[PDB]
Amino acid sequence: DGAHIGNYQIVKTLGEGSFGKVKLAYHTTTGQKVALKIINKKVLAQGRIEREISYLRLLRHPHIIKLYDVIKSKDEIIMVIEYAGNELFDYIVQRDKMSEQEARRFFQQIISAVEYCHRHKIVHRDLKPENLLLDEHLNVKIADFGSPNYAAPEVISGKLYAGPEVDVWSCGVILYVMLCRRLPFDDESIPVLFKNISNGVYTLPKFLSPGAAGLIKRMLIVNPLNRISIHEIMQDDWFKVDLPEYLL
Repeated sequence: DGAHIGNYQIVKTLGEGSFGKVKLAYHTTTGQKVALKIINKKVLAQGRIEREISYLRLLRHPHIIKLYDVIKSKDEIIMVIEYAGNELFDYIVQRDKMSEQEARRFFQQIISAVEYCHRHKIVHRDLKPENLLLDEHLNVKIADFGSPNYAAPEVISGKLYAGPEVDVWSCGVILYVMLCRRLPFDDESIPVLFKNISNGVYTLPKFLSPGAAGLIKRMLIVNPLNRISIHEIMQDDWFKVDLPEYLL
C-alpha cells in the first residue's frame, strides 16, 4: 500500500471500488506512467479477468494498451497497464470539428489496431471513445476488451451473432463522429434510437468528402454480409492517403 513496488513508484490512487482500487505509478528507471489495477477474493462474485490478461498479453501493437506485468498472489491480482491520461472522447468534445486529415490520422490508427485483434481471432465488441484512449503524442490506444450509440445492430439485439463485422460498424460511427461532431443515430428516445440503429437510418452530411462519405456509407450497413471488411477498408483510396508505413 506502499509507495513502491519492484520498479514502480506509487503516486496516488486515481479511483476506487469493490475490488477496484486503481493506483497510478511509474517505472523507476524508464519513467513510463502506469496504472495498477488491483483485484482479489471479492472477484469470487473471474473469467473476464483472465480474458483481459491473456488478451492484453497476446496483443503487442502501437495502438493497443500495453500490459507490462501481471503480479499474482493468493489474494491479489495486480495488473501493470500502460497509462494514457485522456480519452479520444475528450479530444473530440473540447475542440470543435476536426479536419478530414486529422480523423484519417486517428482512424488509420484505430482500424490498424482492430485489424490486428481480428487477425488474432479477438473481436472488441465495445469500441467507442472512452475505450479509445490518447497518450500525450496524441496516439490512440484501445483500452478495454455509457453509450448504445456505436453498437452494431447485431449487438443491440441478442439473437444474431457478433462477428468482426461488428467492430467495423463501431469504427464507422467513430469516423462519422470525428467528422461530423454529431452521432449518426443519437436520439433522446431510447426506442427511436434502437429502431434507427437496426434500420441504419442516418444522415450523411453533404459537407463530407466523397471519399469519407463513401467509406462511412459502407461501414453502416445493417446486413453484416454487405458491410465492408477490415481488409477492404485498408484498400480504400481515401483511407490509404498518408497512411504511415508502420501501420502496415
